[PDB]
Amino acid sequence: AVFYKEHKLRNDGLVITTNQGNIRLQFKSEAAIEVLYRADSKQLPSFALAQPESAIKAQLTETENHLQFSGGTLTARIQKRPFAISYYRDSELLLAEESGFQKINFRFYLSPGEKILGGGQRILGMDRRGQRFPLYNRAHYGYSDHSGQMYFGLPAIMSSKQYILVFDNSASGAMDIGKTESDILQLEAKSGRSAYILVAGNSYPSLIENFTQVTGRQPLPPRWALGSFASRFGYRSEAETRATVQKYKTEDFPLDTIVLDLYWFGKDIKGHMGNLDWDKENFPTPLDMMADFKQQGVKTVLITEPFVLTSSKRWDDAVKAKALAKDPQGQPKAFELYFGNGGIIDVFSKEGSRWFSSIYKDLSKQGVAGWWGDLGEPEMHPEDTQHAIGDADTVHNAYGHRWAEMLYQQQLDQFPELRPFIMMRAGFVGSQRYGMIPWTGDVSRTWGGLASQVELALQMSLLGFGYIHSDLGGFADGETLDKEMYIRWLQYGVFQPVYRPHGQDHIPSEPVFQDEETKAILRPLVKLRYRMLPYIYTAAYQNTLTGMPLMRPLFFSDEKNPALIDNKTSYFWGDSLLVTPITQAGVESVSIPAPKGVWFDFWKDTRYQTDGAPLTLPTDLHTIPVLVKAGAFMPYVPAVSTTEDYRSDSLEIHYYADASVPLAQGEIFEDDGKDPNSIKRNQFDLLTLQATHTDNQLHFQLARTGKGYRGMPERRATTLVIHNASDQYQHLDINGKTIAIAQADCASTPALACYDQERRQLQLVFTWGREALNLRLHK
Ligand SMILES: *[C@@H]1[C@@H](N)[C@H](CO)[C@@H](O)[C@H](O)[C@H]1O
Repeated sequence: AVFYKEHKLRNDGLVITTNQGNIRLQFKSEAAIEVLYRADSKQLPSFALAQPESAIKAQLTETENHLQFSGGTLTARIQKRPFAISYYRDSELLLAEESGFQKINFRFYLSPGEKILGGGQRILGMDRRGQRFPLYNRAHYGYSDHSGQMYFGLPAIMSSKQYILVFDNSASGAMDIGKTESDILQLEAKSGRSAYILVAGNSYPSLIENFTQVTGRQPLPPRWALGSFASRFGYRSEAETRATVQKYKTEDFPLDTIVLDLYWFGKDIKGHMGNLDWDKENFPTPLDMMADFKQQGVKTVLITEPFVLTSSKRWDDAVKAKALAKDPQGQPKAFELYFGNGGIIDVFSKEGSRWFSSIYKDLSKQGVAGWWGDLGEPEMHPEDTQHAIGDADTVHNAYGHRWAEMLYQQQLDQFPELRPFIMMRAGFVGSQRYGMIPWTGDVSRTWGGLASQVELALQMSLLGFGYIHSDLGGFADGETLDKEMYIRWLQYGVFQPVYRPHGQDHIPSEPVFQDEETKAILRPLVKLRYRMLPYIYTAAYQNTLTGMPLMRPLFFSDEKNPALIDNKTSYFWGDSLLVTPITQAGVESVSIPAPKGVWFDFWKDTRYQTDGAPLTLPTDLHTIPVLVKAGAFMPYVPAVSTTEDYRSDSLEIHYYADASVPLAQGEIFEDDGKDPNSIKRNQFDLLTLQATHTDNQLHFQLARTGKGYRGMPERRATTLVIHNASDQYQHLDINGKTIAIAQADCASTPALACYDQERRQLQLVFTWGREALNLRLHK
């Protein structure tokens, strides 16, 4: 039995005393509240909150039976007897405690019909209601089509009632989403912080904006993160690494970054981890190697791990420095990993952080451009291991998160004018604020492994991680390449956040090591990825601004149709492309559940209209099915080998016209690709395009804002291609100057305006300078 006794307001926070102790409620924004039970006791701080100390001004009202604590949009309604808190946005009940706070236990009611996304990486179905699973980051080597527990869990859910609930607790725990008791959501942990955070929104985009406002917004990654990565487990030598960079050049595939797995520090998988320094028998001139790659516009990224083995060169030093987690006796804790006997660097301590950070600094001075942190679950984490702030089981799910923070802060301190690249397997809610770019681990080389990636990506995207991606082509096991699967995976790759084929090196992961047919298929697609950089980089910009994920679920298309939540087969890549990956062999056609409206075949320009019924498209080996939304502006630049050469002096923009879309907007975000302060300081060039489409006219208004940046082109040569253009436009005005529209020979003359009757495309070619430009087509 729990009941209200009294309350106090203190520095904008409500402190309630029950018969069981104190509860502290603080609004972290108008739409988000932190609820801390056992508020009187000492416990671990928040990990989920970007500004854990903030408490914005709320209003408090009291009645006989209730308190009401209310920000702008979110209200907490506190029933006195029995004690229970429930949460309202407007007057809509979002979530109600059942027995609430009970070794740490939170129980809430679930509503009938309520669908619950969440839990981070699981392969269970998009709606996790009916499931129970651990909150314990753990490897799932070789997974395919099912997992209740893998590398990067999140103690958070997103409901069809448009709230996000975070269990702000780092410890070994569990989530029971109406499994044991059909109407009960239960959150449990062995130890750690007894708090939860509730965030509300009026739409899924606004909920996500509100969530990232309080948990952290991802800083814009360097533009090179959107390029082509060469990766395998693993390049065995400098000569092999150099030969791979060379193979990209001689096979004419784009390449931005090469990634070195654990052989850079020793010739065997076992026994060297912790060396954190070059194996000179196999990498004899690594500074020359990295400099030579930089001359070709290619970055070098190295793997690191949490573990220092007793057989490694840095064991004695790590012990001397007190850098490793300890046992209860105060000795360094050593335990038997696959790699040999070793300890774990205590990133929660001053000593471990300073020691590890010094190593990163040194290697980064040598030329390393970015960092890969593998095994941060931590993959092995014995229970008696003691960290500076608590035991292994208490801190487990925040280890990777703190490791990202340490490395992020380090990289900002060393290179304040560059954007850190930090790729890691395990984190916590909020890790995106340290730039964490996660991948879905050691996926099997099976169609099932591919078929799960959209579900995983959407689940992580929705709760903060825009750059979630997979090892393209698959990672684990296999004896010979499954060519069709590989092709499908690298096709899908183009339309998901990071283009990083990677796998165990008994089968080649890089597209340049494939047969002639595979390359003929993939080469134009990897170039397409580069041609599309203005589209992808603009979605990245919007992710930094608002948390809007790059991949969006089909359910965003109609928020009143909760049945769409189950879809894990078609997704939006940015605003305009509906993508349906092919995830089994031999598929001859697909049924695409396109939202009602007008849609075009990206590859063939075919126009489809639908009032609700799915569209059936045939498949081919060369592409995967992609539809463009009517009203899309699709921006392209010419293909480059590396983003170091990126220019937008030449722009090509495809507008998909249909009378059903009388107003359309597009934007292109351009900056120097590298300045971490470009957004904050307005050192960018934001191009805007507006189309107004009426019965007799099609009008485009073009403009630029921002203060620009060094090297920004003043005038861009622009080709605007209008798809599904009326054959009845007779003239064009460009800023009031009338230009005749040619009706022949458009591909074969330097025409300023020409209509291609066979393709229904109207091409305009002009100069887009700094002043506003209006293009008016008239019947
Ligand atoms: C971690 C390890 N299992 C591999 C060896 O370092 C990597 O190649 C893999 O991508 C990671 O998940």
